[PDB]
Amino acid sequence: DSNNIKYVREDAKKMHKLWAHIRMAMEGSRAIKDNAKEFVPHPDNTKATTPEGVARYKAYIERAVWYGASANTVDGMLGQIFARDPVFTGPEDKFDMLINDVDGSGLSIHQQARDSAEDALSLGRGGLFVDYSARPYIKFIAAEDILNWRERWVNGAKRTTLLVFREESDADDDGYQIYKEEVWRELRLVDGTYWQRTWRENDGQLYVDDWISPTKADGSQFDEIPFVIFGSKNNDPTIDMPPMRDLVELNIAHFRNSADYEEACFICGQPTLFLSGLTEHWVKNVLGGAVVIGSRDAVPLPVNAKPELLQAEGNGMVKEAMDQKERQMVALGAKLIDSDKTQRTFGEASMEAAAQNSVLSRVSKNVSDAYTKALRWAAMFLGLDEKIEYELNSDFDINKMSPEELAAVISAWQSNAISFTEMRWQIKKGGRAYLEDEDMRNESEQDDPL
Amino acid sequence: DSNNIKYVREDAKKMHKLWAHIRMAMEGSRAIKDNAKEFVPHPDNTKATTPEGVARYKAYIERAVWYGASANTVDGMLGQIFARDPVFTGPEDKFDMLINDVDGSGLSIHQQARDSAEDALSLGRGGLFVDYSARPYIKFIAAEDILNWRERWVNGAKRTTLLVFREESDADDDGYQIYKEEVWRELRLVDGTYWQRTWRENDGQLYVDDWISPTKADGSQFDEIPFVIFGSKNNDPTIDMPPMRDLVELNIAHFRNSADYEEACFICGQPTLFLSGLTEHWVKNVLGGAVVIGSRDAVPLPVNAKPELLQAEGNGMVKEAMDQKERQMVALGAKLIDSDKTQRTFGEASMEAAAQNSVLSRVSKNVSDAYTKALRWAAMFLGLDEKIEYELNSDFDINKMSPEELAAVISAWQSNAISFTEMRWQIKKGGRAYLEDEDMRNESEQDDPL
Amino acid sequence: DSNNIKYVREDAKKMHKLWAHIRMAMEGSRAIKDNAKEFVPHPDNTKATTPEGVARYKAYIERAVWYGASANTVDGMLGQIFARDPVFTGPEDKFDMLINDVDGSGLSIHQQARDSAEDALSLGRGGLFVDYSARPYIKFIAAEDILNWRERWVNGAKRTTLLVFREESDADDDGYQIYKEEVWRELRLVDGTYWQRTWRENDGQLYVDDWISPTKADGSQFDEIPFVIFGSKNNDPTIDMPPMRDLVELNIAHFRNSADYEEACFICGQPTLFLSGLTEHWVKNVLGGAVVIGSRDAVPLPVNAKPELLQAEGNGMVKEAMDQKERQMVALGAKLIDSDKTQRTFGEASMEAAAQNSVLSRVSKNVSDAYTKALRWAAMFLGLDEKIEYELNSDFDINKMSPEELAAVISAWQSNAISFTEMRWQIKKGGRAYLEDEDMRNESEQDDPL
Repeated sequence: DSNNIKYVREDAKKMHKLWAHIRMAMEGSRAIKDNAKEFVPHPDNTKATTPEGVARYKAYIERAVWYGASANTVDGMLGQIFARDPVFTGPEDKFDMLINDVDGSGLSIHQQARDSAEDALSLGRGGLFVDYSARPYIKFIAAEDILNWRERWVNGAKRTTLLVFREESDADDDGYQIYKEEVWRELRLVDGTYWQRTWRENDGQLYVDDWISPTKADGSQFDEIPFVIFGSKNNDPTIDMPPMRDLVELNIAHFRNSADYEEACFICGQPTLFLSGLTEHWVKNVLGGAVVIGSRDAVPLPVNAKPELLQAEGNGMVKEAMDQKERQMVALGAKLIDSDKTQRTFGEASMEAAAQNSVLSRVSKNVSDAYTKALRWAAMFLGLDEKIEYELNSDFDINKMSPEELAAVISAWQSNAISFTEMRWQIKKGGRAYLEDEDMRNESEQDDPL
Repeated sequence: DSNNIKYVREDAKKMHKLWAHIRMAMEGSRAIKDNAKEFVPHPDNTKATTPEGVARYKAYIERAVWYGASANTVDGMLGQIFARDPVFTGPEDKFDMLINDVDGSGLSIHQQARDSAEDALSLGRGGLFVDYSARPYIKFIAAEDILNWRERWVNGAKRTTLLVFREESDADDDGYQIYKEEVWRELRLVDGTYWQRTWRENDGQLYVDDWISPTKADGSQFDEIPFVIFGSKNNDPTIDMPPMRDLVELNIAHFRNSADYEEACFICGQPTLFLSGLTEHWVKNVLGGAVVIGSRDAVPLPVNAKPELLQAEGNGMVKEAMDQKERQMVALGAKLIDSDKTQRTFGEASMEAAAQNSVLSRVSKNVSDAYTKALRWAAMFLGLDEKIEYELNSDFDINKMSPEELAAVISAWQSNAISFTEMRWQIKKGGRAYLEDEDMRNESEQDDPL
Repeated sequence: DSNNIKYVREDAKKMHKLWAHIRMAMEGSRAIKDNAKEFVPHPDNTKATTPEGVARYKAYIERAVWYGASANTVDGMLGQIFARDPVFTGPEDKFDMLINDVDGSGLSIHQQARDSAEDALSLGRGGLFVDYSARPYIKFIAAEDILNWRERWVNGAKRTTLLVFREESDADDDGYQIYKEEVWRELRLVDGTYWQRTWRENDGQLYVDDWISPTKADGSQFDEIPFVIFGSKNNDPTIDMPPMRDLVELNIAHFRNSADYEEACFICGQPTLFLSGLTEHWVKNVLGGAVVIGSRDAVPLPVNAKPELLQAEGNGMVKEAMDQKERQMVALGAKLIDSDKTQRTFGEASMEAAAQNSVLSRVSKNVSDAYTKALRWAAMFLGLDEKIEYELNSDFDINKMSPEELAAVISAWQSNAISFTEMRWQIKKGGRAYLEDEDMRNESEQDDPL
C-alpha cells in the first residue's frame, strides 16, 4: 500500500505480465526472439551456465520461426468489426468538430474508435475520458495507463469515486532532444460531484494543482465522473480477461516446437554417406580423405562394406505436434490463418456465425456504448442534444450485395417498412453507393435528363 | 452450525470446489498452471519428495499446453444468446433510468443481463436484488456471494424466508491505498412481510443496522423478498449443477495428456545417430568425440557397424487419446472449436438444433423470467405499470435475412398477421435496419421525394 | 540526445533495422544475397574463420533460391486497393492543377496516392506535406525521412508542435557529375501558429533560414502544421508496426531452408555406383580406373560384390519444412502465391473476405483521410471550397459486372435510390463505360439516331 499518486492497484500489476506478453505477441518476431528466455526454456541448464551453452542457445533461438498468428487474428477481427464507417445518430453539423478531430489532432473519431476496438480485442481494456479545454476532447487512455480506481457505493449504487490514470506527453523544449514528462490526472467524486486535478513531475519534484469542478453549459456541475472503462467482457472498472491469452500461449508453444524442429532440420536434415565397414588403410590408399560424389565417378569399397545414406525422414512427431497446434489455433475461433485445401459447404457456417463472431459482437457493442456515453458527456459539456448514438458495424461477414438483394431493399423502401436513409445505409454497406443521402436527394430533385 | 452472519450453507461449501475449478478454467492457462498440482498428478511421488523431482515437475508443467476450450464454449454460448438486444415490453420513457444505468453506474441493463447469462452458463448460479436508494437499483450478486438461504413453507407455499448474501465494496479513504471492506445483507420474511438490514465489518467489529421494511409507492410494504436466484436448471434457491463441469473435466484430462505428449516430444522427438558396434579405439582414432553430420563430409565406421537414426514416430497412442478427448469435447454439444475439414450437409443440423441449443434456451428463459421479476419489483417500487416484460434472444443461429425472407415478412406485415413493430423487430434481427420504429414512422409520414 | 537538426528519434533508429530488412525484401534476390550474412547463418564459425570456409559459404549462398513472395504480396495488395481510379468529390475544374501534377512534376495525384499506399502497405509509414511555392504542392515524404517529431499537449489537446523531416535533392551544377545535397525542414507550432524554416548543408556548413509563417488566402496564418503522418494502424505520429514483418521473417527462413536444400540436391542428388566388395587388383586388371556405364557394355565384378546406386530420395524433411513455410505464408493472409491445384467452393470466401482484406481496408481508409486532409490544406492555401473528399477504392475483389448486375443498377437508378453519377461510377467500376458523365449527358441530350 502506497499513498503516492503513482501507486498502482495490485490486480493491475498482476495483469501487467499478461499485457506485456500480449504486446510482444502483437509486436512480431523481433520482440519474441528478444525475450526468448521467458518463452523458450533452455534445453539444458548446465549448458546455460557455460558460455558455449548460451552460444548454442543463441543459434537455437535464431533458427526458430515465429508464426505471428495472434497479430493476424487481431487484424482480421478489426477488419470484420470496422467495415464502411460507424453510423452516427443525431445532428451532424453541430458535432462536426468531434467527428473531424476527436482530440484536436486531425484524427477522426472513426480512427480513435478503431484503436479502441483493437485495444479491447487484443488485451481487453481501455478508457475514454472527456474534458474541457474552447472545445471538449475525447481522450484515449491505454490500459496500462489506468493504474487506480475505486468502487464506493453511494446510496446503494455503484459509483466510481476515484480514478487515476497516467498521462504521457513529450516536452517541447527549445532543443530537438526528446524528453519524457508524465502527467497524472486524479478524478474524484465527492457527494455526487465531479472533481479533478493534475499532477506533474520534473526533476523529481511533484507539482500539485488546485481542485476544480468542471461544469456543463446549463450548469449543475457534474454528477458522475466523465470516464468510461471499456473491455471485452463489459464496461466495468473491473479488469476483464483478454480474449487473446489462449491464442498467445498456443503461439508460444508452437514457436518453441518450431525452434526444436528447425534445429533438427538443420542438424539431421542433410543426408550423409555413413560408409560402414571401412578400414583406415583403405581410406588412405584410395579415398585419401576425399570422396567424389558426382555421377561421373564411382567410389569403390572393400568387402562387407555397406554404404547407407542417412537423413531424418518426414512426418516427424515434432512436425505432428506443430500441425496439431496450428489446427488448435484455427479451431479456437481465430481468423489467424486460412487454408485453401479446406473446403466448407455453403450454409453450414451460417449456423455457427453467431458463435464465431461472439467476441466481435461483444467488443462492438461495448465500444458502441462507451463512445455513446462519451458523446453524451461531450454534448452535456456543449449543452447540445442528448439523444445521440454511435454504433459500429454489428453486421459482420459483410460483402457486396447481390442484384436480388438490391431489388429486395428497393422494394422494401418502396413500402413503409424501410426508411429512405435506412435503404441508403443498406446500399452503402453493400458497396453500391458513395454519395451522401443529401447529395443524392439534391441531384434527384431536378428533372430526369431523358 | 454457526450463528454468525458469515455462516455459509454446507452445500455451498461443497460446490465451492467446483465453482473454483470452473473459474480457473475460464481464467485461462495461467490459473491452470498455477494450481497444476490439483489437476496434473506428479508422475512419481518419490521424486516429488526430492528437490530434483519437483524441479523436473516444474518443467513438466511448463511444457504443457492448455487448450482453453471451456472459455471458448462460454464465449460462443454468450454470443449465440446475446445477439442484437433483448426486447423490452411496456413503456420505455418511464423506465429509461433502468435501461441506461441499471445500478446507477452507467452500465446498461443489457450488459448486466449479459453478465448474468455468462454466470448462469458457466457455473449455473446467480442472484438479482432490487432495493431502494431516490431510485431503485437492480443488483447483481455473484454465486459465491449468496451464502445462506431458507425454505420455510408458510400456509402450504414455498416461501424464501431468510437470504443472506455478501456485499463487497472498496473503502473510499483519504489515501490512494486500496482497502477491502465487506457488507452483509440479511433479507428476512416474517408473516409475509419483507424485512432487511445491513451488517458491516471494520477492525474485527460487527456493526448492526436496525430492521427496516421497504414499502412500495402505493404502500402495503412488501409481501415477498425482492430477490430471485437464477440458474441453469430453474429459478430456485436450490443449487443447480453447472453445465460446464463435464467440459472442464475433459479439458483437464486433455491438459494432462498434452503435458505427457509435450514431454515425450521434447525428449524423444529429436533424431539421434545411435552408432552401434563402435569401439573406443576407433572413436579416439577418427571420431575424437566429434562427428561431422553435414552432407559435405562422410563419416566412416568399422566393420559390422550399423548407424540407425532413432526418433519417436507419429500417430502415438498419447496423441490418439488427445484426439479422442478433443472429439469428445466437440461431441459434448460445445461450440469450443470448429473444424474446417469437417463438412455438414445442410438441413441435417436443423433437426438437432433443438437439442444443441437446449442449455442456451434454458438459460435464456431463466434469465428472462429473472429480469422480468426484477423489473416488476422495480415497478412496484416506483408504482409504475406492472405488465412489463424483458425477453432475451430466444431465436439462436441468427444470420442476415435473405431477400426472399424480406419479401415474406413484408407480405406478412401487409396482412393482419404480423404487427408493424413485429416486422420492424424481424428486420432488425436480420441486420436490415437500425433506426427506431418511431423515427421511421416520423420520416415516412411526410411525402415521398420523387 | 543531440541538439543538431540531424538528430533522429530513438524509436526511429530502432525501427530502421526492420525498415531496411523490408526494403531488401522488396528489392529482390540481389539484395538478399548481398547481405546474406545477416539472414543466413554460417554452417560453421570455424570454417568462417578460414578462407576456404568463406569460399564454401559463397557457393552456399549462390546456390540458394529466393522466393520473392513479400514483393508479390505488396504488388497484389496494391492492385487490389488501386483499381480504376480514386473518386474525387467537389469541384474538378478548380482543382485540376492538383490532379494533373500534385507536386508540379507531371505526376498525377493518383500515382502519388499509389506510392503512398505502397509505402503504407510495405513498412507502414509515410508523410504528406503541403506548402506554398504561385501554387500549393503536396509532398511525399518517405518514412526514413521523418526523423523527429513531438507531441506537446496544448490546452488539453494532442498537438504536434515539432516535426523535422529530411528533404533530398540533386544539385544542378554546370557539369553532368551527380552531386547529393540535403535539405532539412523544421516545422514548428508555437501558441497555435505554424512556423517553418529550411536547413541546407554544403561543404560541412549549415545554412539557416529565417522563421516564416505561411498564411491562407483569407488570412489568419495557420492553426495547425500542414503535415499528416499516415500508417497501417492510424494517422498518428507514433510509429506503427509494418504489416509485412512476419511475412519477411517467414521468407527469410524459407530462403535459408532453400539454401540447405539446394546444397543437399547439388551434393547428394546425383546417383553414384558405389561398387562395394572391390579389390585394387581387380580394378587395375579390368576396370583400370574407368567404368563404362552405357547400356551397350556390361561391367563384371568379383564374387560377393554388391553394386548399389545411391542418391538422396525425395520427400526429404528439409523439403517438408519448406512446404510448411510456404503453406504458412499462404495462410498468413498473403496474396503472394496462388495454387492451381487448390480448389475453393464459391460462397465460402465471401464470409472471410472481411478478414482477408482487413489490412487493405485499413490502409485504404488511412490514405483516404490523409489525402483528404492534404487537399483541405491546399484548399485553405488557395481559399477554395473546403467540403472536398478523396476516397480510394474501398470495394476490393473487383471484377467485371454481370448482365444481371447491370440490369439491377439500371433499375436502381430509374428509382430515386441511386444517383445518376452513382450509377455511372458503378458502371465504370465494372468495366462497362469509359466516357465521362458529362460527355455521356451531352451526347444523349440530342435525339436518337433511329
